[PDB]
Amino acid sequence: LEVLFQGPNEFETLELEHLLWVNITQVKHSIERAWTRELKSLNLSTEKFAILHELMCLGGESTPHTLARRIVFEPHSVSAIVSRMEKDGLIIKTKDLDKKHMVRIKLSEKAIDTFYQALEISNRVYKQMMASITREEKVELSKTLTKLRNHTLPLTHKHTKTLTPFKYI
Amino acid sequence: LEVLFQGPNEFETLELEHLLWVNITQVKHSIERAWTRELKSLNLSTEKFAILHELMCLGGESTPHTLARRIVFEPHSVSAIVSRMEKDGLIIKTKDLDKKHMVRIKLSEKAIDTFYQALEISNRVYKQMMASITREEKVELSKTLTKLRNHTLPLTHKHTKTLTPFKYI
Ligand SMILES: Oc1cccc(Cl)c1Cl
Ligand SMILES: Oc1cccc(Cl)c1Cl
Repeated sequence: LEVLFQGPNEFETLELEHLLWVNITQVKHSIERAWTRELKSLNLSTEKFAILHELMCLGGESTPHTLARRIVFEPHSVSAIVSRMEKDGLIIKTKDLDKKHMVRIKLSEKAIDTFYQALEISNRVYKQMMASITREEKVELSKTLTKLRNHTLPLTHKHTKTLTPFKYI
Repeated sequence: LEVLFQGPNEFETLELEHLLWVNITQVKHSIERAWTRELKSLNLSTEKFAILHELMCLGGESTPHTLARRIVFEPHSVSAIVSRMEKDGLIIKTKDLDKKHMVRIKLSEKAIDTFYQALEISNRVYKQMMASITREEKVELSKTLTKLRNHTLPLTHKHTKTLTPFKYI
């Protein structure tokens, strides 16, 4: 009954470390896709929401260099996203007085109101997405991911990042 | 000595489910950045390598729709990447005989040789990246990520994916 010579080939067995990269990539994609659709009426991408969040931790105002240091993304990516947010009335850029060529970036009241709304929806989205894993699995998942982050980030970010020390209770 | 009113505000404490999304995003970014630089002399992005890998599991030849079903990414993304790979001599597209408007996609010998090389480097890269977590932590990390994937993928992919059943030993 079973056809011959059709079954998976050797490229379907991976080193476990390679399978973990596949698993990270797939989870990142499936969560982002579902979250992005729930948040469509606020017009946010995951990176725009990240930048709103980071600026909120910085009190709503900062400079491109301080923001870039606090967040994982590349500075050129961050500057492109910030310009798009500026176009959309989310970010106000002002020439620092006297400090020539230095820019200040500030969330508008619209951005802050959007962040309010998007944070409350996002909490609900991530909680329903992760309801199938236990509190203990969640704690361990953050510990292992944090180890991976701490061992890999310095391979290409040499003192250029001081990532926001997020906590949970 | 310690300055007042300067310390993190309430946006630096997250729900654990939100912190896990931050942790997934950060690990995905730090691993991709370091891997992409090691693989620069083959000119591969993580998605191009993924598409080479998936086509290798399919025996080097397939159609855009079968490839799209096997892989996590959106079909329009996959088609853009495939066209870029075609430009680079990695993919050959041929009009199916008689089956009008149907396309076959096939890895060139150059692509297959590149995949060979990139797979061997990638195994070494992911292993050195993950040497700080144990075999048991790695096994559990894949199990938890797999649960997250299985609960979230169907929120936006309704029977449209039959993901490649990758194994490890
Ligand atoms: O830096 C962040 C803040 C909130 C969400 C996310 Cl994904 C990130 Cl990377
Ligand atoms: O589908 C895949 C095959 C190899 C590597 C990766 Cl990241 C993916 Cl998503």
